[PDB]
Amino acid sequence: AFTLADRVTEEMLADKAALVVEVVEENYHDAPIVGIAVVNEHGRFFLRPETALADPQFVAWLGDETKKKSMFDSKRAAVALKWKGIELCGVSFDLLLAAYLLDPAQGVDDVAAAAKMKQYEAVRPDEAVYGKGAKRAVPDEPVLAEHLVRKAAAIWALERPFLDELRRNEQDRLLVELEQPLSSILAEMEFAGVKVDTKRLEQMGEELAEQLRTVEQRIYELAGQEFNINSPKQLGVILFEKLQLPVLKKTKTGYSTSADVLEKLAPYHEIVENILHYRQLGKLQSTYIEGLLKVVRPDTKKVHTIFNQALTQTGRLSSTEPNLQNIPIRLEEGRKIRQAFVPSESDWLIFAADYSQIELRVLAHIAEDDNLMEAFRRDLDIHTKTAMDIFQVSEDEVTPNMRRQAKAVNFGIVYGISDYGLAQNLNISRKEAAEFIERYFESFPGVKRYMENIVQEAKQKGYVTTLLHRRRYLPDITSRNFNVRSFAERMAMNTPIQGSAADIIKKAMIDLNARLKEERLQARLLLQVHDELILEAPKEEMERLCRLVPEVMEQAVTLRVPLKVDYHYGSTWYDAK
DNA sequence: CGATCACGTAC
DNA sequence: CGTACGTGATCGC
Repeated sequence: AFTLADRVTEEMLADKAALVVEVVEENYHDAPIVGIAVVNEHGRFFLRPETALADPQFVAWLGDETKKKSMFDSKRAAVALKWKGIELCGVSFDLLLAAYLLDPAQGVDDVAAAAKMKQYEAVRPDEAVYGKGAKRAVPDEPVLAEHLVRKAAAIWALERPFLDELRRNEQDRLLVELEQPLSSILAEMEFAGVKVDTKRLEQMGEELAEQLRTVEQRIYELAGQEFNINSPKQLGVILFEKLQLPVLKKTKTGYSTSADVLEKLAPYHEIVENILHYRQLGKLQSTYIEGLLKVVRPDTKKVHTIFNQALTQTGRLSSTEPNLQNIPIRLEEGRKIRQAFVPSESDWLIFAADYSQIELRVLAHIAEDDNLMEAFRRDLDIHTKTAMDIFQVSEDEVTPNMRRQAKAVNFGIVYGISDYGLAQNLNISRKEAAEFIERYFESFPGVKRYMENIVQEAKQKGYVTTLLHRRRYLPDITSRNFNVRSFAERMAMNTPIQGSAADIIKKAMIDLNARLKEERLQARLLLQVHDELILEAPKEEMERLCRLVPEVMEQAVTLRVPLKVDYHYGSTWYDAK
């Protein structure tokens, strides 16, 4: 049982508590707080938010760093409280992050899933209480209050066994000194938001909508008929039945119309290039023009992404609503989308700094490959150097195509090399791709040793680890199905690389946030895109940031090879190039 | 109205 | 061949 409290009392403000500040809306930016639960040595309390969040003593308790709180997904509460002008401090245990570190593959997304890991089931899943999708609703106060108190009581009960296992895993510091501080930095980034030049976005959509109608009309002529070009089904009928184009790849229901397939068909018919062009144009229009405009706040013209810190199997962040980690950059036409991301104050600028080849640098370090490490110590172009080695030529004799093929091998090596997936990438045979890989491993025998050893370790221990002791369990490493076992071996190879690079940029972010405060700079972190950080800052801070940000990022850890950071700034994200 | 499947964008 | 997220179509409810 529990107290359904009319008033905040002093015994609710003990210096250690499990705290529930319930935000049911999936997107928590400026969202309602539907209820509060406090469990401490003195009892269990449910508070209505309109009462508690107006009580100065409760608010002061929330903001007191010395009053320690155990929570689940504290960034959600912190951000929702930021939008009410209320500061949340003292969060010393985040059960979501603790569960994520212990085993990211559980998909732990609510208190009940984490509690099940320790045989605790006296709490319902959020989806049972709130329902799903259309039927999603906040239940009446008695049902609501019991749920929130059960969650807090679960958090209260679960802190000790989770911290105990984290210690056994040598992951206690990972939680307390990396993920939990990073959660506060992400809350600040999300709350700040990124300012969007919506008028520029709208005028892009207007010229895109002109060009879409042009290509669209040309497509119907060359097809001799109108059809929904966006349907892979109808399009496959125009292409592979009406126009008789060769079927180079079947899907499961019909024929593949992926861009890769369409590349090969363009010589046979003028329609294919137009469908390609229609597809690129339509991708920008629907996902990056219309998509972005839908999530801009009309008052501030900012987008406030949500960084999912407890989701990827490797330790990377993900970004939602909008995803700001996949804004186009490769093709110029899509890169112009970044012109719409602008500083949020006048006479400020966008500063962007990115690690140069952090994954291959991490690989050099963990493999202790003499050749690969020397290449980075010489700051060589790694793709050209790999081509020189694989194809046994001097630098002068590396052709553009050789470099392109060596680059693809370098990507495969990072992702988990296999004869078949490189062959696919390079449009070559499997025996040919196997010869490339064999020649890579002859040139980098330390990388070969590392790939063999880490697979054997994943089989022996049941998991692989990263630099800062993140882990990923790989039960499929022992499967007797070749496809399933191979994916697990590739994950054994890739996760220490991708995950270690994630560890490093997360530590950089923490170190950078500390340095910016020490230096009293107004510069603020806005975004992280896996190996780059995006800031905005007064124009008068650029020269100091040119020195400060790359140094903090490069010194975040010490590897057997240097870390190298490139950096640029400009009046928009596009210009920060 | 979910939910699957293709597809495409980033790193 | 790694890791994500969003959009559109399409099916069956």
